[PDB]
Amino acid sequence: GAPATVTEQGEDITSKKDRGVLKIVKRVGNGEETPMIGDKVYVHYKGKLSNGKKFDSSHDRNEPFVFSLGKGQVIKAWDIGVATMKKGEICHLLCKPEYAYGSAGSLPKIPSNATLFFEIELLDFKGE
Ligand SMILES: [Cl-]
Ligand code: NA
Ligand code: NA
Repeated sequence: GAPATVTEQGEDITSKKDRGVLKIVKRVGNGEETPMIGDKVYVHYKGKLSNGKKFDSSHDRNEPFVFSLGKGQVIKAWDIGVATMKKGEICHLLCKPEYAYGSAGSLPKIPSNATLFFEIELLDFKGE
């Protein structure tokens, strides 16, 4: 399925080249501009654990998730991954725990040492 495909066929987007964040572009977005550090970014996403369980979805909340890019307001894999995206792009990310919640995990649903799968759509970005 999609998690296996990004694991086996994804591109390493880390600056360290350590395979910690792998990406596949599913829908090409608009133009050639990616967001700027500090921009307000608006995303829709779904996340799954490696046991197949959905652990989060913005779609189910009927509102996007909004954060400031490159500020550590989200897991490292998201700061790195969203920075690569164009407006309107949909991607898949496969995130090793060093770029996610590490040994701590995140209650209630994310265990220790968890590799995470996300589908992410970059809806918009704006400088403030
Ligand atoms: Cl799938
Ligand atoms: Na596929
Ligand atoms: Na891109």
